[PDB]
Amino acid sequence: EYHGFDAHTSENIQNLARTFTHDSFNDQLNPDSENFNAKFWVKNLRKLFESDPEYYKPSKLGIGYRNLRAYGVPTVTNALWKLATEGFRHFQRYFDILKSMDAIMRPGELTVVLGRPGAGCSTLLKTIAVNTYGFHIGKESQITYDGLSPHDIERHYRGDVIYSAETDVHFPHLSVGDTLEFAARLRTPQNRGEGIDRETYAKHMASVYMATYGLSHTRNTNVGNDFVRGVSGGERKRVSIAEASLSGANIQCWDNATRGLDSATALEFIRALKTSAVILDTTPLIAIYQCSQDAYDLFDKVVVLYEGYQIFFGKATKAKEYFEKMGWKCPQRQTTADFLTSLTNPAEREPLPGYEDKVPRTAQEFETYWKNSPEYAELTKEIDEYFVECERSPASPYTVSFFMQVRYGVARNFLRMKGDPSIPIFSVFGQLVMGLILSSVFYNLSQTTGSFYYRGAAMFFAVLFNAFSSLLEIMSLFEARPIVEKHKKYALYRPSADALASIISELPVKLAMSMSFNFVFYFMVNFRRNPGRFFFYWLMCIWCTFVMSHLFRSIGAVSTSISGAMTPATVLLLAMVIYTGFVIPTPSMLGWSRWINYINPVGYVFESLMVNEFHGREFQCAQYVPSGPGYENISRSNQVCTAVGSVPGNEMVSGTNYLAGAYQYYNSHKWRNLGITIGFAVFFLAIYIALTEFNKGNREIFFWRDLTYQVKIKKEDRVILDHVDGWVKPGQITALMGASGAGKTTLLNCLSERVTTGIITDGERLVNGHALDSSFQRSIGYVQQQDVHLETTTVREALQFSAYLRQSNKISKKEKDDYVDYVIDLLEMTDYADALVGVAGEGLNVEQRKRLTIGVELVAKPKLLLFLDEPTSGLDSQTAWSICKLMRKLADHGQAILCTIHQPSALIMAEFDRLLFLQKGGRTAYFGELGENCQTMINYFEKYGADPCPKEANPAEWMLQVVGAAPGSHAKQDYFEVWRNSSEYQAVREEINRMEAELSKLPRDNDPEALLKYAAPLWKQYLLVSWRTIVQDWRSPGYIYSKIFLVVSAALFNGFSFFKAKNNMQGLQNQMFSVFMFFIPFNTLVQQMLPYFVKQRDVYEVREAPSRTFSWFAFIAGQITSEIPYQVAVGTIAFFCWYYPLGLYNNATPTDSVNPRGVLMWMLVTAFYVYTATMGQLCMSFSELADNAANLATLLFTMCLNFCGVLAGPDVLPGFWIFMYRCNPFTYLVQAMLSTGLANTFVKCAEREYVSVKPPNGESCSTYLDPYIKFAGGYFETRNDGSCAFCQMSSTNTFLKSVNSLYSERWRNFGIFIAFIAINIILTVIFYWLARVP
Ligand SMILES: CCCCC/C=C/C/C=C/C/C=C/C/C=C/CCCC(=O)OC[C@H](COP(=O)(O)O[C@H]1[C@H](O)[C@H](O)[C@H](OP(=O)(O)O)[C@@H](OP(=O)(O)O)[C@@H]1O)OC(=O)CCCCCCCCCCCCCCCCC
Ligand SMILES: CC[C@H]1O[C@]2(CC[C@@H]1C)C[C@@H]1C[C@@H](C/C=C(\C)C[C@@H](C)/C=C/C=C3\CO[C@@H]4/C(=N\O)C(C)=C[C@@H](C(=O)O1)[C@]34O)O2
Repeated sequence: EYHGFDAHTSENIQNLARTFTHDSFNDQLNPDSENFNAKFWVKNLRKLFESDPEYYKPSKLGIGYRNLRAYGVPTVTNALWKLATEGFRHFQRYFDILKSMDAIMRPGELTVVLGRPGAGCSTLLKTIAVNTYGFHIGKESQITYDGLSPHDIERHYRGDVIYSAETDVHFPHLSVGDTLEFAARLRTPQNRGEGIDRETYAKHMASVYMATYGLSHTRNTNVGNDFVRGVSGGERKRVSIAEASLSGANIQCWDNATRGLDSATALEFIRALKTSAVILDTTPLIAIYQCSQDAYDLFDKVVVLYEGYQIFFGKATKAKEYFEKMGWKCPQRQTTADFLTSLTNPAEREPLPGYEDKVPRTAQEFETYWKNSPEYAELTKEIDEYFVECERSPASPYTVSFFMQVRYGVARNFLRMKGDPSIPIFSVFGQLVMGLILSSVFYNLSQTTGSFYYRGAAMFFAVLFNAFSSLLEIMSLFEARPIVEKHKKYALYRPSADALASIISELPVKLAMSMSFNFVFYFMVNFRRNPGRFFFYWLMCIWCTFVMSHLFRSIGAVSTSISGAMTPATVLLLAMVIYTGFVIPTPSMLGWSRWINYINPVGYVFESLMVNEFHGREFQCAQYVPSGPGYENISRSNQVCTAVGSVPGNEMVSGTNYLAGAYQYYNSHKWRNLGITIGFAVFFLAIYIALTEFNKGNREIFFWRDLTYQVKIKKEDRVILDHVDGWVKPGQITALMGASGAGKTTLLNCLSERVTTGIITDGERLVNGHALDSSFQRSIGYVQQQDVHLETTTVREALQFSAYLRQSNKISKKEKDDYVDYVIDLLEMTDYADALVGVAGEGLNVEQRKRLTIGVELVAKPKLLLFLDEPTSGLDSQTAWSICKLMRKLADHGQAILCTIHQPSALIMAEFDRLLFLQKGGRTAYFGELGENCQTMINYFEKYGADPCPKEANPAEWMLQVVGAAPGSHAKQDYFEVWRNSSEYQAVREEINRMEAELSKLPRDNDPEALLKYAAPLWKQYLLVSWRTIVQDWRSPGYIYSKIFLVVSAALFNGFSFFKAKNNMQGLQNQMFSVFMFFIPFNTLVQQMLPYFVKQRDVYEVREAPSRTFSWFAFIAGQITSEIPYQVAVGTIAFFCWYYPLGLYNNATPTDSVNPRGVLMWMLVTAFYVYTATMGQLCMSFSELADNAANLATLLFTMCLNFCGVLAGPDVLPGFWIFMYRCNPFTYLVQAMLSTGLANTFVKCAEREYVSVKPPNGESCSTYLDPYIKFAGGYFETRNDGSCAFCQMSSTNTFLKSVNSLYSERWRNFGIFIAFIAINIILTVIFYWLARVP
């Protein structure tokens, strides 16, 4: 709790000053002397120890204006159309949002803007803080900032005026001390100063400001977010205030900073603002709606708006009186702020007796009265004097140079990495493990020509493993964007400085990754062993990773989520991967494709690495074309190697010749490519910095008796509820009230059987005098506090779903629909019945969402109770009053309601019928009728001895004060003892006994349908959930279109890079790697898909799981079935976009089997596109976060791809890894695909693959080579030289057999893949049961 600038804070500041004066070395300012006052010390410290520069930085600002006037101006099947319309709107009236006003705010005054939502307070505070982005300002207006101008403030005085409204953006894993010290050190001036180190001064600044705002205790504690634990809810707002004050802000504007915050938290926040205004001369503006009287007693000035009209402005204490002079009536026990706010509501409010004709009803009449009043005349006189006085009388807003900003950014980034080493450790160790595994695949490559291909493959993947190694770093960019924006607004540092700091801070991680991967890969794979070759390889890999890191940062500087950046960048990254130079060697490159390789930053890296390895090297020949049983005694001059650069009669193959023939790489480009890659890195770094700088912007009565409830905590059991008894009757509302530690929520959850812990010892809950049965949990509705709804379901659809799945199965659909309509009418939801729920920003209000939740829990027809968990909490005064009226209407119709109420207003409290009050230890203190204006309750606490309640006061707070639960109060008597020793308790016990003895004889109603766990059969639940998920996926905003575009673009690029392809010895390998690259969109698809699984899982587990709507099996089966249709359609599109451009059907013409092979390939592609979804869901079933599931799925996919039989077959793989070659799901898909697409067709060798053979003297190639052609496949062509050209392949079956793919085993492989899909589904279900189902 915060008490302001109390004596304790003064003593703490005294101790801090005493500590600091020793390092540093009027009667005040002496820590060791008497009568020293902390306020004067803090005030003078800023002006004295900060020195005086030659600029005109002001220490206080006040704002005055005279005539301020401000004016202004789905289903995917239609989305594209809408976009087109939007485009037309981009191809090519005048209403005042804020009418004329007059105001003046001076330093040291806390000002509050009041008004109902939509009045225009947010726009006024945006205008004051110079944030007019979305509306214009009238030319007649005149705004003066203590003599400056709005343009002057915006241009080179920013940071003096700040505007933060609702959500605080802090680094969750940075401690409060570090968070404040960062700003303190970034704001201190480096221009000399005093004989004190700057770091010491920043530390003293941070300590003093922590002490001032009561945060000294919360040092070295993570600030945290709504997810990460830390400073709970109110110390974070004070941290934000302290940080804003440290940055020199002099006019701080807040809009509903205390939104969804209880009265105590808002009161302490406003207290912190008041001390900020008092100690440090400041002009804070606050826009609040639910403000307590104690909080309102702190405000210095109030301005009240009526639809942006500013009916009144002036001293807060004189506000009510003025309006009471107007002719309005203020009901007693009503806070002044609520009275002022409701005076603008025609439905509420009422005039004084005899004033029914003099008060105004229109905002225009309100302005007329305001202007005619003498208060407006005095205000105008003051404004004129202020403007006359102001008229009579820094290059950049930042304080430290660019180098200092980037240095501090680097330090903060290191602190963040220390506070969360997850991503760096994961990246480093993933690189290490992947390098180890991949090297195990390529272990100890031979020195003969037979290793050529493998060597190339290695130097390809190494490049890839350096290109994408730094993909995860961009995640940090998505976490620091809001904070960087805020600090730019605060005028602390530029986004460019933060970008450079982020680049510099990740160098250690990049070095660790590069070392851990390369030092193992380059050496366990038998590459060139010379030191110079290794060092050149390492240098090129370093530059490749820098280039790709800068490219990834550039892509992620204009994106908000990993999937959002991944979807459009997937095509680009796949294009760079394909055109590296290995999948499609330059000789095989098509006409339209070469320009892609010319501008590829990775092609040059690959060329340099291959040139470095192969140039100036001789490889021993492995195979000679003429060989076998008939050529066991043939001369070496009549033979020739089978490589590309082979020369007849030579026993060795030159690396230079092979490189110049197969890949067309030359040694002249070894060092030039390094310069090209350096240029690419610099270019991408410049683009990234520019982007991050510029591109930014009933009949049964339920009663409990002797309910005792205890829970074991750390081997110790403490009773949370001690002998709590009561009842709930139809037609009455009972309010469950208590302190924070009174455990009223525990009582509510124990009564409703929604608490999974503890044991009830002496309790007894009964209905109509009978013990509880198995039908209880289905006869009580539970309206949770938080509203968890699907964003893609209309109100009517949600109500219909609940009614269908929760009402009796013997009731026809017509009755269910009619009851849904009746509930919609009763809750006054008919105006927006067919409106998407959407998100909080766009969609339904908080009131509408709460009404929808009550309706959802009402259409189930609960016949016993409606437990409401804090309905009037986190809501405005008027919205809370409306919801209370709705609850009263429900209770009128014949309902029984029990609700827990937290910090209510007097008017709200007067609406309830009965009250159950609990004090520490769950001890009942009162249980009885509230009476009129809570009078009866008061009598109970007044006739037993206590301080009489004031005539004007809130009885809700009076109760807490009386029982000692309020902060700063004395009980003076244990009220449990008097309650147990009262006549009221005896009456309650007698009533409970009478009810138990009487109602137990009533004839109960028996029906087995009510005893079932679920009201609908399993198949119906499965169907309904599957349909809901399908509709949600369809209606998501750009989810199906993103998938379609990604898959279509990737498939088209992969199928047209390999346009109709010659079946030469190299073309077959190119097509095999085309099949291999066809699987790359797996990661992007999983990343896109997982969040929409998270949404449904959250909605189910938070609300639908305990409500017993549908079982876990129905949920998981629906999730599994929802993705099959979309995946099948996308797979069909992908197959049509890839199979035909590749021209594979030509291979089927010779054997006449065109249709079967095309059909089988379509099945295989669709099966892969279903398997990707099944595997993503399997990896997501047991995991908690979407990022972890996506990363695990990517790891498993990479492992499956490594041992899929393309990089190295079973005969090359180590015996240890064969277990992964057989259990792979892709080792069969790839075999089936290759077999279907390539089998049973001829092969024609390219001009560069023909191998020259010189027959022995006196022989022709026919006679000399037919025995070999018979022994092994191939063909030969005569030449006009005496030699002849031999091609080692005559049919594609030879290549397929080499890859270990057979034509007769395609259907078996398809069946095995289907079996793997089934295993994935089964494991998904089982793991979801094991991990998530309680
Ligand atoms: C913030 C970013 C941080 C990034 C990190 C910063 C890194 C900055 C480093 C700067 C250092 C730059 C050094 C470059 C100067 C090279 C001067 C000689 C160039 C040369 O000498 O290169 C041809 C010969 C052999 O190459 P080669 O196979 O082609 O054989 C040739 C023959 O030797 C002969 O000399 C004829 O050459 P020329 O006719 O003159 O062209 C021809 O003869 P033939 O082949 O025709 O028979 C052939 O080219 O290189 C060889 O020995 C081995 C290959 C170079 C060996 C140096 C490797 C240096 C690694 C740098 C450090 C890496 C660590 C990375 C980070 C560390 C910690 C984080
Ligand atoms: C989660 C595991 C590790 O994952 C990354 C970053 C670091 C982690 C520890 C990143 C992966 C590649 C991976 C290391 C390299 C390989 C496994 C080699 C190769 C088989 C993988 C290529 C992957 C891709 C090619 O390019 C695709 C793409 N668009 O085409 C996008 C948007 C992302 C790529 C990707 O996400 O690659 C991609 O899926 O290192």
